[PDB]
Amino acid sequence: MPNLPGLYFLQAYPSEEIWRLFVDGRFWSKENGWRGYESREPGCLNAALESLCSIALQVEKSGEEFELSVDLIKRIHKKCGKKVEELQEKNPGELRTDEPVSFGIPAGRASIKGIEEFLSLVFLTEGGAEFGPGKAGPFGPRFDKNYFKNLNPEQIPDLAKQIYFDMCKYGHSNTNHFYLAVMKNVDVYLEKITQSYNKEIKTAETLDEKLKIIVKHIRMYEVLAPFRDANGRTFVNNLLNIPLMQQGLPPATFYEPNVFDLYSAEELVVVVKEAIFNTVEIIEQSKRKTPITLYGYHSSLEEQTKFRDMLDSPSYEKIKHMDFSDLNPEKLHLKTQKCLSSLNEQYPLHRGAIYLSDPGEIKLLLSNRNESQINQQIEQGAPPIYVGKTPAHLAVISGNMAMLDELIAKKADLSLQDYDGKTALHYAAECGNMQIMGKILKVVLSQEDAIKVLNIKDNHGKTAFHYAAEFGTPELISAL
Amino acid sequence: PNLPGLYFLQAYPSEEIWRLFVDGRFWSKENGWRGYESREPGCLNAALESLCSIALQVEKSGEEFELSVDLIKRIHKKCGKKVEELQEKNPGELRTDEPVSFGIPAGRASIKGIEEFLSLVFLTEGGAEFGPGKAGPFGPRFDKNYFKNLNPEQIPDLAKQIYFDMCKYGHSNTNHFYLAVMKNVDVYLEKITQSYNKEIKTAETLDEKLKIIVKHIRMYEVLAPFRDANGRTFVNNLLNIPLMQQGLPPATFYEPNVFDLYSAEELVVVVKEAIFNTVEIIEQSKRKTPITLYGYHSSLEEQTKFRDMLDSPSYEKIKHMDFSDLNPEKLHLKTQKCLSSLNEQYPLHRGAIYLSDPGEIKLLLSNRNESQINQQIEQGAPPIYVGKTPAHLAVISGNMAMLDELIAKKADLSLQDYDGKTALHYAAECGNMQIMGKILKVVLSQEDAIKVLNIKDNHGKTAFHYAAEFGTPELISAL
Ligand SMILES: C[N+](C)(C)CCOP(=O)([O-])OP(=O)(O)OC[C@H]1O[C@@H](n2ccc(N)nc2=O)[C@H](O)[C@@H]1O
Ligand SMILES: C[N+](C)(C)CCOP(=O)([O-])OP(=O)(O)OC[C@H]1O[C@@H](n2ccc(N)nc2=O)[C@H](O)[C@@H]1O
Repeated sequence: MPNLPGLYFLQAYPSEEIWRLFVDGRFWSKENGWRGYESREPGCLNAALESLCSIALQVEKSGEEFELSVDLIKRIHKKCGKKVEELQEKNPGELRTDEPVSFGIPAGRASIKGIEEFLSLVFLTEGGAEFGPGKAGPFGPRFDKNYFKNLNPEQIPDLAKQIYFDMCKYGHSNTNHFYLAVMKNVDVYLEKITQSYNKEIKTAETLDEKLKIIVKHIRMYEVLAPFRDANGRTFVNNLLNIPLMQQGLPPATFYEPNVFDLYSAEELVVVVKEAIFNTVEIIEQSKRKTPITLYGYHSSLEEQTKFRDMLDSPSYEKIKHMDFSDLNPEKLHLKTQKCLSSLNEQYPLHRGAIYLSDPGEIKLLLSNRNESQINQQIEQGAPPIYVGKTPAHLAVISGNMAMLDELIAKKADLSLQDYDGKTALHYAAECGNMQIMGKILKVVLSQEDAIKVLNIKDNHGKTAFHYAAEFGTPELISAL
Repeated sequence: PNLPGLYFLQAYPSEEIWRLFVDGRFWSKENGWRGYESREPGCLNAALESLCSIALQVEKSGEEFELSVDLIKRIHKKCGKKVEELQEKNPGELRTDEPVSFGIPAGRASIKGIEEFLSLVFLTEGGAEFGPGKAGPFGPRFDKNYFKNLNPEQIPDLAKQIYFDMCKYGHSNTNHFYLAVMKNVDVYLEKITQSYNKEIKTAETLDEKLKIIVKHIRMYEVLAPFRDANGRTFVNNLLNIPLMQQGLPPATFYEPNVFDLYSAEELVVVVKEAIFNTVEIIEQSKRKTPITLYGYHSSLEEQTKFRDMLDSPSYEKIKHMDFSDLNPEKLHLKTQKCLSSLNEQYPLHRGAIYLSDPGEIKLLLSNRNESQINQQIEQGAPPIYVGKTPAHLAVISGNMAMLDELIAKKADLSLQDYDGKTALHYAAECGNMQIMGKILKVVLSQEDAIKVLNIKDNHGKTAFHYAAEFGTPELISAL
């Protein structure tokens, strides 16, 4: 009986696409896939892949059934810091004590049920964690209000609606709300979360119950930030993928993994399922030898060879040359297909705009859909990509020609601004897509308020053409 | 050495060798050489083999290089090898009574070009046809044939009229047709060969030799001796040999299809401008600088596809050839002096094509007036310049630094070239988001924004029709 039956998918994951497990999908189009990610912290991608593979290999080899331990978490973090200069500074492998860890949270990484769960965390009140509106200051956040100071728990539901509304008022992608983590008993809290996980997992019978326990605890580990940095990589890109692979599910390819603080466990199950679905889509697209185009990104032969030359992960090679003969791929595939089915009947057009490429399937999806349905903007709680976006915004960010063509035919309002004040045009300019932009402009110029639509300003007071004029520009002090 | 210029053929980077045959005008829109190869599979490999095999032949023979019909016939056989499109019309064999006709647009013509053309006695004598008309079931349907009862005294004014008429139809549109000679092509081919060999020994200077070279390559093109492959044979192959005999590099053309209706003097400039392209490709490659000429940036995929496609044993022989008893500095100094003529003609336009340094650009545009910055080059200049502003050219070339400077000097971005295209139309066609966004910001900061965006070219297309058409395949495909 295998320990991590899901390792099948880690091997099935194409070598030249392996970086997708660590690099947020949100970066792909704008940062040459993984290039922007590796450049901020050279070495990280090799370190993160080695961490995931070496530890997966540790648990698959042991006779004991997999149980969470702080030593394991500590090893994961040490492994994520190897060769990384940016992470050597804050000592990897060792825990935080009284060192402060603070960060800002925008509306786009939050939900009302998320904020309710967050304020309801007794270890946040007990540990003296801070949360509320303010500004970034000289020595950390300058809080106007701290919601954990004299928090009446009865008030939590209405306060969560107010905190969310306040966060939106500032801007979906703007940071007004700050979080200062616990500076006492982090070692006790890390052990208590570990204890809770190990105890609760044996309680869950269904796969969907196990997923809620898994995310519920990964969230508590993220919210408690036990290390100075590499908290995300350690818990969501590493730790999380092991119990997923223990259930025989693939690892998670995230668009925006930075939602484990202010999203609810139920909403995180969906976020994780969507991310498991991206691994399935990459693997299937690679099997059928179809160029992978997820999240509007088309890799170049130059990007692929550079990554292949940069790849150095001995434990990943061990997994790639590993035997899976006494493992049924069909049953494994059928289990994840059934697990993922929940994602099917939810925002059909939006998911269509992200995943659907066949014009016949697209034409059928958009048949008998009304004006409110085709112009629908998903509300708070759905995975971050959907929030405030129309099928048209999503079709533009995905490079979905066939969906955009169909939406134009169904007469979708291309002037609708998302929660960042951006139109389909703003995104076309940012992505650098000439065809999508030309297609929208033809529509815009065939209407009366053309000049008004072209001059629509987003949250940053920028026009689609400010973004177009800024497209491709380097991040270097260079003459040419 | 027989061909000192072979030095540059070797100095030409292997993965860029296709640039000698593929018109620069195609590069941006057709993935460099990809569109060219796909029209006649095998053709670039043949063209290269023809040029190298015959250059290697003349260098190896102790006799001084002299043009012969056998050589020309050999070039043509070589250009058709493994090429199915060229096998149909028998390579190496000369035309007799088989018709050869094509249309000529204003953009490939000049007044001095048309004057020289009508003045060609072998065109009148051989019964060649030229004038306005339409394409018909069995060839062009002529409304007028200028070679029928041509009074030579009328030629200068007729050339102005033919040109004006050609413009009236549209710069890139074909209204004027040419039906070549169908009698004594073999005599004319020999007479042109005889004339060349005799005239070349008469020219003392390099500039005199260049006029004799083009004058004859033009007559060979105008007489179309073969049914097919006349361009490759004469301008991409034949022409490069006497250039390499003078110690000059071979010619990298933007538009080589100007050897019918351009004058010999105007063709010297076209050829010099093409020789200068080879010099820029080589120098950029030497400095490990990515080559960006004519708005095209090759992808690693395009380079490796061409590297896997390349097969020319004579080219390899040239690449592994010795040039120790050849002074590269003297060779380089001779071409620099030869190309110096090109320096003070349309400074801003050339700047827009070649210049990339912002300091050089800023200096070039200093003390330049409104008429100078918005200047559209008239008929006679190499085809790329005709009717274009420095701004059109900056956009076609992907020259960000020049476009940035032109916007600062307040260049009119609404000016239409002779095809009815604005700087915006070209930005949409090239697919450049940054250039387009930059122009749109300027357009939207003016009153007639909506008018400028709705400017229709000759094809009745808007800049945005081209943007919407950008990247679209040439295949019956759903996805
Ligand atoms: C941002 N948080 C605080 C909400 C969660 C992450 O906690 P952290 O900052 O302690 O850790 P981390 O470095 O693992 O963060 C992971 C996230 O940082 C970003 N990241 C990480 C590494 C890197 N080379 N470049 C990046 O941009 C990505 O958005 C990634 O998803
Ligand atoms: C077109 N003319 C008649 C004005 C010039 C001579 O043309 P031709 O048909 O005798 O011969 P040719 O095939 O050698 O012409 C060369 C020109 O044809 C075009 N060409 C040729 C081969 C190819 N695979 N693709 C092309 O686009 C290019 O414009 C090239 O520069």
